[PDB]
Amino acid sequence: QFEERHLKFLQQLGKGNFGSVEMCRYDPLQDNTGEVVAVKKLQHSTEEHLRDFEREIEILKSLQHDNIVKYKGVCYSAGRRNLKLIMEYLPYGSLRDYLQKHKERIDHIKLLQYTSQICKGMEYLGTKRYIHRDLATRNILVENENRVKIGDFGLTKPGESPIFWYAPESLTESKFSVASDVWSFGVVLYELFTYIEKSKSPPAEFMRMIGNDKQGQMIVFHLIELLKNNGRLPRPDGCPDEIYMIMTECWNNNVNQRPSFRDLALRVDQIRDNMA
Ligand SMILES: CCN1CCN(Cc2cc(NC(=O)c3ccc(C)c(-c4ccc5nc(NC(=O)C6CC6)cn5n4)c3)cc(C(F)(F)F)c2)CC1
Repeated sequence: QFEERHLKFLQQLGKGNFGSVEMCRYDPLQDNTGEVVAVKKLQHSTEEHLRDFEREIEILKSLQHDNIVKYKGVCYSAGRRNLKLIMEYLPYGSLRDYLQKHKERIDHIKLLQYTSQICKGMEYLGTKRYIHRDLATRNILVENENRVKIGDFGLTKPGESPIFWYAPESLTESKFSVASDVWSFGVVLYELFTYIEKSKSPPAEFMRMIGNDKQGQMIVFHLIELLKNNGRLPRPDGCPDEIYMIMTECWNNNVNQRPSFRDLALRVDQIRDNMA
């Protein structure tokens, strides 16, 4: 399906300790044309890393939805002793970067369109019995101004910490579930309505609440205590009360009282209609 001979480098994208992503062109006709694809390869093919990568490939093979990253195939390099994953290329990259770079193209109607699409992708993942764990705007990708897709870059395996998206029972008991994905979705909705403004990100806000001085595990201890006793990210400037209410309801310490993704999609779509 994808012969290393015809996979031509175009551009270096992300890199981390676990994997790296490149833009490539697949040119089987050798005519300097072909489809542009995004290619992931492993930095170090240990037994565990290759097992993880193979599981990533099997997960992606099973997922087909308009708001989930689109799998294309695999390609073997180094005389078939290395493995690379081929995906559909999305020009605008992460939603976190798109929001910072293209504020001129974004208003509240647009934010709610993206919110709806994220909810629908999460509904789909639940039907596959898949728990995402890593929902955050850094892991949502932008195809164009009208279409976002959930992914999970996973190139590395306080400002950089994923803990600021995690539900309290994930922090205290390592319990990840659909309901903790709903908690993290609430943080995504917060991120959207901050426009990724500097100083207002979840890590920056939580660190201001706990004390910017704190380091190491002390951050975790204070974050758990804060969340367990109703400490929450504040309402973003300009964000409607009804949208903050959705965030608040996702951030319920009572796991079973969080809304479902089907509930959230219906609510967001009904609101979107009314502002449109
Ligand atoms: C604990 C670690 N676990 C391992 C297993 N994992 C499972 C998982 C793995 C993913 N893998 C991706 O999402 C992925 C993988 C590889 C690539 C190349 C891409 C990708 C695709 C399109 C694309 N367009 C661009 N454009 C740009 O960079 C523009 C210049 C800015 C970059 N890319 N990069 C996405 C998605 C899901 C999910 F969410 F779908 F269920 C789940 C989870 C973690």
